[PDB]
Amino acid sequence: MERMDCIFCKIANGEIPSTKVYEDDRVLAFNDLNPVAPYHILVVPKKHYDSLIDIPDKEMDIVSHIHVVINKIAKEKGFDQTGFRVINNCGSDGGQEVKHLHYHILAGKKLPNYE
Amino acid sequence: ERMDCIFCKIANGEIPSTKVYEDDRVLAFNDLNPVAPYHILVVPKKHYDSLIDIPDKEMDIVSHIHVVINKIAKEKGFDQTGFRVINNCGSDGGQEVKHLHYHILAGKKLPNYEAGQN
Ligand SMILES: Nc1nc2c(ncn2[C@@H]2O[C@H](COP(=O)(O)O)[C@@H](O)[C@H]2O)c(=O)[nH]1
Ligand SMILES: Nc1nc2c(ncn2[C@@H]2O[C@H](COP(=O)(O)O)[C@@H](O)[C@H]2O)c(=O)[nH]1
Ligand SMILES: [K+]
Ligand SMILES: [K+]
Ligand SMILES: [Zn+2]
Ligand SMILES: [Zn+2]
Repeated sequence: MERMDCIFCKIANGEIPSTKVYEDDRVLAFNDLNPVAPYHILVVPKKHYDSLIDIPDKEMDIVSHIHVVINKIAKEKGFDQTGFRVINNCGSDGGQEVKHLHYHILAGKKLPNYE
Repeated sequence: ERMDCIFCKIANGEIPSTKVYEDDRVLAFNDLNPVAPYHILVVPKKHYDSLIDIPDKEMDIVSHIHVVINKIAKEKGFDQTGFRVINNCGSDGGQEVKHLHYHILAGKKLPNYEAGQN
């Protein structure tokens, strides 16, 4: 379902404004407020999960659906052939700040390589 | 399978690696050049060049990879401390090895690399 205090529940259900790039009955994709690349898009389920590690194994296909949507967005926006990065930050060490499952799509420039 | 693919050779057991997970579909192994105390690569045994080369109807391999990630996290204890999952797709994504793989980084407070932190 949803969480009353969750900013991404409210963005996903339209109660807080965003710039939407894709929507279906299971997910919303919208531009990040603080982009780190020319494309910085968040893909979220409409159902609230706190984080990846909180999705039961039996429910993990939400992540596959998110990935079908990521590929659709990359093709539509013309960054599939140039390339892109997909990130999930889980919990404290992962750097998660908003506790509602989200995947970052970063594209439109050559991204840094971790060294 | 691809002759020039390091990960096909690691997956079919032709090349040595340090194995973290294996089932009939997926292998996970330590990255040769780790950037965190846990730096694990999770790969299908089947070769796909990249995320965009997976047909929609086969995207369940990504869900299975994520079950594997969570299983490893729970075993190792970084379920509680946190972790990051990364896929690099194509040139600008920084993909080098053109065989679908996910990076798991864990075991330390990770920097926001794409925001410039190291
Ligand atoms: N569009 C939008 N993005 C937000 C809002 N609040 C936070 N963000 C973005 O949400 C992301 C949270 O990612 P995290 O660091 O939790 O992985 C950040 O990149 C941040 O800029 C908001 O109100 N609207
Ligand atoms: N274990 C192992 N990792 C490798 C080998 N060759 C490359 N790698 C790792 O494969 C990763 C590829 O990530 P990419 O940058 O393509 O997303 C790199 O982090 C690199 O260290 C190898 O022979 N063995
Ligand atoms: K998340
Ligand atoms: K890949
Ligand atoms: Zn929420
Ligand atoms: Zn391969």
